[PDB]
Amino acid sequence: AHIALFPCAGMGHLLPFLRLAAMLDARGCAVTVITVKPTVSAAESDHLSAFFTIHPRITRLEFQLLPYQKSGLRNDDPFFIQMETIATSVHLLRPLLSSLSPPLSAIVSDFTLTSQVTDLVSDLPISTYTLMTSSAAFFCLMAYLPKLLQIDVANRDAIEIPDLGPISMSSIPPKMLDPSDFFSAFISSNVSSLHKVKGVLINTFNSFESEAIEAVRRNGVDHILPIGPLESYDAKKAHDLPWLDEQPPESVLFVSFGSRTALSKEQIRELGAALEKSGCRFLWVLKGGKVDKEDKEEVEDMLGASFVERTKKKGLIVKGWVKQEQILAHPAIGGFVSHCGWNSVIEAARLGVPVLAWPQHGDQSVNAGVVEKAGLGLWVREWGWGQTKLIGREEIAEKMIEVMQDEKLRVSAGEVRAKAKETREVDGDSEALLQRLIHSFNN
Amino acid sequence: GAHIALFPCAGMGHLLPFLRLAAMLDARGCAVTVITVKPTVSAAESDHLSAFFTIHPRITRLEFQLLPYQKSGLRNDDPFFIQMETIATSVHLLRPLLSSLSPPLSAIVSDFTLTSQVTDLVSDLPISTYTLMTSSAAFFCLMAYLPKLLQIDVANRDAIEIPDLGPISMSSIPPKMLDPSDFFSAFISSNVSSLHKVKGVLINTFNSFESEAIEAVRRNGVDHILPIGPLESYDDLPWLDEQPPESVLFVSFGSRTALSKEQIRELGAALEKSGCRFLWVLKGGKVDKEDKEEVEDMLGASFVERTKKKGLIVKGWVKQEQILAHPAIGGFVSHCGWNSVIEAARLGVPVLAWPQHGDQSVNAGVVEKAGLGLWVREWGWGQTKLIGREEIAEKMIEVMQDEKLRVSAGEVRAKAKETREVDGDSEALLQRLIHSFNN
Amino acid sequence: VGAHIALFPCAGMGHLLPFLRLAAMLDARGCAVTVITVKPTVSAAESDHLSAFFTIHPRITRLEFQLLPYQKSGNDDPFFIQMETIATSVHLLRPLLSSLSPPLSAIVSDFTLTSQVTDLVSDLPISTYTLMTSSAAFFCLMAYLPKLLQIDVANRDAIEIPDLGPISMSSIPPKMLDPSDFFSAFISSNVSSLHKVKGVLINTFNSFESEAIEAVRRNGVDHILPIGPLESYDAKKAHDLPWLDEQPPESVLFVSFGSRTALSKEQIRELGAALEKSGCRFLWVLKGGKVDKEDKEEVEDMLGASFVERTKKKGLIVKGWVKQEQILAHPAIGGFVSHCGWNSVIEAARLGVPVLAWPQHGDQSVNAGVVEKAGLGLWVREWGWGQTKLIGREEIAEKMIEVMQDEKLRVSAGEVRAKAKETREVDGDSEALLQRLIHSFNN
Amino acid sequence: VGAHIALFPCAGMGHLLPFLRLAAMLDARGCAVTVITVKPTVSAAESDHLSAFFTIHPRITRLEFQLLPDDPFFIQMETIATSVHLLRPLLSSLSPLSAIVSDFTLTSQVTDLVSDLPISTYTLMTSSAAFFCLMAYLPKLLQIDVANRDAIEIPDLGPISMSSIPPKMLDPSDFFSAFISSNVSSLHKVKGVLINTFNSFESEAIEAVRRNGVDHILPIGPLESYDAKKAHDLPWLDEQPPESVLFVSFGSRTALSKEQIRELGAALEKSGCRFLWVLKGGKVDKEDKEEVEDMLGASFVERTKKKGLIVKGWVKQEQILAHPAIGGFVSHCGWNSVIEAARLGVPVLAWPQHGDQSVNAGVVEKAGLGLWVREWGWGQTKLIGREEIAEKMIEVMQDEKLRVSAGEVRAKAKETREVDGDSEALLQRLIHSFNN
Ligand SMILES: O=c1ccn([C@@H]2O[C@H](COP(=O)(O)OP(=O)(O)O)[C@@H](O)[C@H]2O)c(=O)[nH]1
Ligand SMILES: O=c1ccn([C@@H]2O[C@H](COP(=O)(O)OP(=O)(O)O)[C@@H](O)[C@H]2O)c(=O)[nH]1
Ligand SMILES: O=c1ccn([C@@H]2O[C@H](COP(=O)(O)OP(=O)(O)O)[C@@H](O)[C@H]2O)c(=O)[nH]1
Ligand SMILES: O=c1ccn([C@@H]2O[C@H](COP(=O)(O)OP(=O)(O)O)[C@@H](O)[C@H]2O)c(=O)[nH]1
Repeated sequence: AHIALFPCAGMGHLLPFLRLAAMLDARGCAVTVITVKPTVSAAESDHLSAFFTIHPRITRLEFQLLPYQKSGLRNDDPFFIQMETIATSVHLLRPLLSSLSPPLSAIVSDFTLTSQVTDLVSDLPISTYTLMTSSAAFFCLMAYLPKLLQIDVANRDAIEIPDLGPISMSSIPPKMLDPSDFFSAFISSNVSSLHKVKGVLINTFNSFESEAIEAVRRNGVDHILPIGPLESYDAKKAHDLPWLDEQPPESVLFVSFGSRTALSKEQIRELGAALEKSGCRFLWVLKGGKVDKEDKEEVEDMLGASFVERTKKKGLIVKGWVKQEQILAHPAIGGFVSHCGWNSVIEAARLGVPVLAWPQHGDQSVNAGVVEKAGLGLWVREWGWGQTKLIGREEIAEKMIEVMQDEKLRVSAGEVRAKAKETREVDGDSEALLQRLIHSFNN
Repeated sequence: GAHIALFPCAGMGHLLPFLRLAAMLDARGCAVTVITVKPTVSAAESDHLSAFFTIHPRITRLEFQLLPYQKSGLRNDDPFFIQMETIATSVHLLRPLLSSLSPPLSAIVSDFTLTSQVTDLVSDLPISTYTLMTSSAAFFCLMAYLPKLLQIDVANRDAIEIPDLGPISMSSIPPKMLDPSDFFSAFISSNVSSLHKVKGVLINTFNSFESEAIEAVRRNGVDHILPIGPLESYDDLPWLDEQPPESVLFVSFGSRTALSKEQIRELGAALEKSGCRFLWVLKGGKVDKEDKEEVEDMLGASFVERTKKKGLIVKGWVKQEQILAHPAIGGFVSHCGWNSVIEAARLGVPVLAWPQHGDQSVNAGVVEKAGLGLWVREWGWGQTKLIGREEIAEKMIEVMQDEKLRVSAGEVRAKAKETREVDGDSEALLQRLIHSFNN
Repeated sequence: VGAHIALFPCAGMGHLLPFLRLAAMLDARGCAVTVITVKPTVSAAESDHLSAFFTIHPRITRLEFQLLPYQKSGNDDPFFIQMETIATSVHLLRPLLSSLSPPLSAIVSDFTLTSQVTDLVSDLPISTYTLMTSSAAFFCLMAYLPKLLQIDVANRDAIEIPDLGPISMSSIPPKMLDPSDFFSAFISSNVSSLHKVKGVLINTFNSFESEAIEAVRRNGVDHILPIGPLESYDAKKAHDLPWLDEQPPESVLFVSFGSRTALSKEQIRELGAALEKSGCRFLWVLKGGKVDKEDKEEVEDMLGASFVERTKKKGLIVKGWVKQEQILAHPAIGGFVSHCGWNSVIEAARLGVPVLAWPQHGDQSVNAGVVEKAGLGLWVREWGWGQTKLIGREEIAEKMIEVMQDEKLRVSAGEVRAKAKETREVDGDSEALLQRLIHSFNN
Repeated sequence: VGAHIALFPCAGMGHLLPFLRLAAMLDARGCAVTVITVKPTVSAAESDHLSAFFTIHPRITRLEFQLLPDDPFFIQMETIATSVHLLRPLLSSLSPLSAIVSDFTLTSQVTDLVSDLPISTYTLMTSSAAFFCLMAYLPKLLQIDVANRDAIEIPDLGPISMSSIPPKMLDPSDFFSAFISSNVSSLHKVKGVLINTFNSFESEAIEAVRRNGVDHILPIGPLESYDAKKAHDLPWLDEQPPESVLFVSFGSRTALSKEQIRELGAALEKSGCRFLWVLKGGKVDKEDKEEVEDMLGASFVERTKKKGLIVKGWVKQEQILAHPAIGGFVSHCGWNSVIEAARLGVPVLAWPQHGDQSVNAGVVEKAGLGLWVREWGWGQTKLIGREEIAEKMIEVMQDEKLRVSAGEVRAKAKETREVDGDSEALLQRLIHSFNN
């Protein structure tokens, strides 16, 4: 059994695949990870090198992707644009995969690359699997998109997905409904070819999304396999830990908005105003420059010296990559503020951190809903879309205060934390399924 | 400097012609949107749509999601025709989408099959409606008269007179056209009746080619005929570059028609008998490219090996415009579907006409009458009757042989060229049409 | 495999499983098979079954029909509303059938929807056939219901069909004898649409039902073909009989009440008590949910702790689904307790396993009658429609002991198995017809 | 300095030099400027200028598009269009643009681009207000007349003769017409238009564009020099008396034949003007040009070696024109050059070889900036005598009125350059409009 992982662009796409790959390797499959160059963000490149030196037996397959060529799919995002570039070049890898010395039994592809990858292994003896980065609830929305697009003539309230509670129209992203945009075209193109996949891997546990996992199973994606939460490859040298150790437990509030999400210039100053006003201890990851890490070459001239001095007693503001999974594990962090990209969300759940939900773009709003549903965190729907909306200091601060002091949440959040543990256990469903899956791989 | 939207109907024959026009309008400074629908019937349509847009970025594309097929009286057993029924129900979906188009629509060019439903869609909206017709004028004359024809017994009639043109033989009319329930008949009949509500009816033919019919249509209701043929290309060779000029015979039956297994064996045998170097495009999968998974298991292992010196046969989407243009090809064997015929004229390639179904027989006659190609009546309908290798062979040789025929096609080729010219009538008509659109 | 064949099963395991078997049989015999399914499936099991079929038999394509919203009133049955929701979307087979590459030479449609596809077989001239999943004697009663329900509609000791042993009214379901019930309308209307069919296949042979084959032949079904017993499909597993290996041959009683739950909880317990008294070693597959796989969430709350412990070393209980055919085939199994669903009855005869008959509902009672006549099993008539009467453990125990020690039955039962094989063998009568039908089909 | 801006010129120094000045001007006004360039660059000089510009301005970022596979300058302008999508990644990774200012030639391709990555876009024209309208009114004119007449009229603009108009622009078939006509149509998308002009130079011209639907035209002329400092070159410049030197530059490309060029070379010595001559060998390409000063002849060099100096290659024009020594300018009349002359107040003689320039010569005449002879016409068409030239050449040196008229023009240019004046005011305003 030889298994190959093909992640797309983004640390949200990259991190999950590497994490699984390490898990697969630990459980004894021969694992190859497919990377292509160049990569959009510095972290992906730096990470890949670190991952491989830590895991030596995993093979690295590197292919330089063809120069960006396109027609259609209006895209204004660098990570999405790279995904299109990888997808248009996946068909040129057929010659290489055919001749590999230890031939691949199966490929675990990225959702975005599933259509091109499914065509690629058509006449090769390789099972095709897809790993889903996002939540199961978002997958229900993805499955319903053709039905949603066909019967979506009216802009009114929410659409009832068939086996679970109806989602508000505000939660569905406007880009998803426009067929011209890449987000919609890629979502639609991949769901059509999901039927050619042997199994679809998900990063949620049965306890976390019982309705969403069950609804998809009866809605035609009958091969769904929950394997979440994914485990860290625990490879790390740089220590940014020291300030936290000084902090009392649970005092600190962690704010981060993912790998490639940035706030408005008015929002960065209003969020900073709220952090001061709240009086809470905090850790802020500032990603003012934007998605790309390389072009975000600025160095804390977003707030000014005046602000740092006021907050230094209660806060540390870090601009750069931070070891998020480690920070979350720390006794000091009792709160998290998230765009609710799923991988952060899953981590918050595994480590039991209360979450304050703040979607900016795409699936974040629905995932925010899941986060609210499970008690993981508090979500304010009225806030709506970050990047489409601005929230003042008064509003932000009160919520920040409220999350820090909800004991019901802290108690509730822990319960999810326990459930995530059970699933990893040998009895627990998620590990068992993977163990079940792994055997399958041997053919 | 106006917004005009073009809405095609299912199939390549109905899709390629619309795209070529959309590109053509864009060339002349028109803002253009193309209203496509999902999902497609065929891979080619989907593939072509994507390519077109990458090549003509200025052109907008509008995507519609199909409703499910709906029970209606009509009898249909064809995948493409069925899709047409589905697209037709779906037009009403359009209403809210039209009210928000970035630049307000000046007019919408709709398909003949989609004309009845589209005309009602914008009856209230201040939008001029035009329709573009895939088939020939000669067929069109038959279509216009169908509603009258539907009420007359017309049985045991060898031939039926058409009002300002000579009567078509019954032989060249599809039986299903004259049975009211069948979709083919119903869609043609229903749409003609609504034609009055269209400002103009665009036909992919030119005055030199179809002059008698073009007048004939005009004097019987449809005075809004605007021939602007032949539509330009919006925009397998390696074997060909090796070939001698004119030495190659090209066989194709279009994007949505396949030949019976018994018939197919005979055709290959004829090609072997003929000895003409040939490029044969084979569709064994009846109609669908997605479902035509068979890969030359149709001819046999032995067959190709013998024919390798004198032939190349492919199963797959050939580029028809480029193959015809190439110097080598000396004849076309065609179902005589109009778009194919129209490209045949443009490149002055002699055609041996073998209509298979539907409009094709009337079209076939125009091919012969024009002197473009030779058609034998006795062969009648393909997919209804099968003809021998021996008969097929003589005819295949003859088209290659005839030099008068080669000369005749050239006159057809020049006339086609003439219409394109700024002086020429068809190019002039499109421009006149363009002026009219009023923002 | 030149000829192109599609079989369409609408709903229920009993309907679904035989059709898959016919499909497998056709492919083995040189047809190219498409299998049509309608989603969402009523039960998890059909879906479980279908996915495995396609993965196990990969040269057979899967054609799915997505069902439309339904809302009719007059809650009946979940498989009867699904049988009528498949007829509310049976015009969605038009686009699919027109697109199929090698066009259909013949389609085999479940008898529940033969009246709705009539129009579809005229437009696209598909020679259509249908496979009956009931007994040949119960199909006779189904096939004469229209002519019997024209005359005085009432109940007598025995109602008679033309040329076969009169059927008692205690074997006939009461809802079939009232002409204003849903049931009759669907049966009367689909027997009228049997004249448009080119052949009618049934899952039986002529040694098993000699009179029914001729009674059905001399009463309006001259194109009836008995192709029984249907062959078994593959599944790849077996961690269901660790105890079965330890148990001695022919010593184990297999209790199955079919795809769905049968008797009331109170009644079952008496059998459980009954099983204990008998001493029969047993493998029991219990379906808690009387009709839905998805709905059944009960476990050890059906029989009580009291029983499960006492039989701990002598019998095992499996909740949910088991591979019934593989189990019966096992050397260990020596008796069968059945609800006498017809499909189950034909395999018992096919596998030569002795039956104790406990028909619960519907056609099962007539099947019980067939089992008796064949000499396949022991049947008690007075036990009655399920839940009609409560049967004491002592009465149940005696029949069970009688089944274990009844030698003539084994001899007769052994004799039935040889005949079933005889039909399957290439010279065989049932085998001959299936081979013949393919010969007729035209490319 | 909050606002962040990017410039994009495809080809020619006709466009790049102005764009860069636009880039520098924008940086001065508090704008984060990114300059986008196309590679490989057609000319070694074009490449040469860019490296210097970034190096001279550290704080202006450079973003580049590598290019995928008639006139080289026109064809390349065509190539940039092919690869325009390549722009898409670049915009996505930017540290996002408040606006982009793009070349006229490729505006049509970008329209799709602007709409997906929402960026307000502008174009800056390197041609005169009178000529832009001829481009601007061209599309209607071509379809309506389809004929050749001695003079043509742009609605509120005094008709200029066909003789000025370039022949290729006239032909419908020609590639040039498609580019010009198409692009103006695309002109609708832009939230502003900029031309290197001031109202005073062409009140009539600017108005017609305002009248004619180019409502959004903004004239920001003259553009400030983006320059190097300080090189000890032209010791031959400092030496001479004020206004003693005639500087000759026919372009950023060659313009006339060796025999036609020889007549001016012979005319120059008869004229007696001291001169600094910029002589380019390549008709259109600096890399292509590998000829020494043998078109003029050995003899010419020996005779005049004290009198004047000849530079083969490139020189800094603004730097040279600004000098006290320069009192006369001979120009091929490319607008960028013409504008430089007005801002520097140096009398011009107009000898336009090709294209827009003859119309540009007309503007000079209305202005009083320089002396022009219409009859000389399109370059290489006719041979103009050495004797005929000198009389005009001497006249340029010794005309008192011209000096006065020229003096005003420089004065007029400044007033717009200063804070009160409109060209300065609009720049201030546009930047203000720009939204973070
Ligand atoms: O400064 C950062 C930002 C993100 N992450 C990691 O990036 C992962 C993926 O982020 P997510 O998917 O939550 O958001 P996205 O980047 O996809 O929008 C998370 O697990 C974080 O651990 C990190 O380690 N440091
Ligand atoms: O393999 C093919 C088949 C079709 N065509 C083009 O498809 C168009 C449609 O053909 P037509 O409508 O005449 O036949 P139909 O598709 O209607 O049966 C014609 O322009 C052909 O040139 C092609 O280029 N390659
Ligand atoms: O637990 C089970 C129950 C049934 N079956 C099979 O599925 C069919 C269902 O039985 P039947 O239709 O005779 O009874 P019903 O469906 O009416 O309850 C039979 O062929 C059995 O062989 C099985 O494999 N496992
Ligand atoms: O030797 C030379 C020739 C030209 N230019 C510059 O060329 C630019 C643009 O020239 P213009 O567009 O007027 O002429 P063209 O490029 O059309 O020939 C002006 O800014 C001049 O300063 C220069 O600096 N040195």
